[PDB]
Amino acid sequence: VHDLYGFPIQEDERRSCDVNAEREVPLWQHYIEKDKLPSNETKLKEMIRKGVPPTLRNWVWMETSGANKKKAGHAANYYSIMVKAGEESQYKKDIETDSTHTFPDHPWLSSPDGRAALCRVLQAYSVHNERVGYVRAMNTIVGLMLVALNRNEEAAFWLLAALVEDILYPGTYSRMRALDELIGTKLPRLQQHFQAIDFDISMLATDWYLCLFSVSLPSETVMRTWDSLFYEGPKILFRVALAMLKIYEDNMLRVGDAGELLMRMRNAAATMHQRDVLMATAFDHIGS
Repeated sequence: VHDLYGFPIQEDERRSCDVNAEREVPLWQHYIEKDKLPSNETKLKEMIRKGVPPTLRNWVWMETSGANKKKAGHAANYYSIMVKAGEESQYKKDIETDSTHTFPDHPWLSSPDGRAALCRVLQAYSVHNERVGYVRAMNTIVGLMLVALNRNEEAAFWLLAALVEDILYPGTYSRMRALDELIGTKLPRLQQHFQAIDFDISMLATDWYLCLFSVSLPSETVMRTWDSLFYEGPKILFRVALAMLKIYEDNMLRVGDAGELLMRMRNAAATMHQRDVLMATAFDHIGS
């Protein structure tokens, strides 16, 4: 069985999320029809928190992330100049090799055209922003961006720029405080438990953060995190991370070994299909 975006992958969880998405359709249709997002920022934040329709993610993400504004502030041939320039990126080979073990099973991303597209975007970005260059985390991010953006490489390039340059803090990709605090405040049983087994949350959440959940969660669940990330900013990362720990807390407390807990939570995270409950839990304000 595959998900919406074609990744092979509870069935009730996904049906519930699809039916709830269907409820929002007439509201979103009104806006794309008028070719304008809601003026009311409170209303817009609420809508985005409930999930952008997949078919509108290019429309909404590219605007709320600021990628449209960045694109428009460069010449129209800019991406193509960067693609050509990236042909001699210092990172070309690393980018290529990092693709021999990412997306093994996606039918298009594992195709020659999909590999080439992903490489073009990353090599382009690596010369555009030489200070950042390329890091492995960006491979699966751009891969999911390509799939969510209907294989639009230039869109993916400008969304990646918005993310790295404007949304994430500077230095994110150069050579957790919040989450550990939140665990101690909101999940005191879990904190005692992590201390007792000497579990370092950064072993789990490092990839969560650097890869923006893209190697951790089912793709449709990831995109809901991205919906709010591209509108509200990077606090979404620790809010969703805490929500994951809240949701699987009962599960973790019965595991008496740090390595075991890591494997079990990675398995749990990989089948987190209830994207509605994940986001609603991330924003619930329980404990405030």
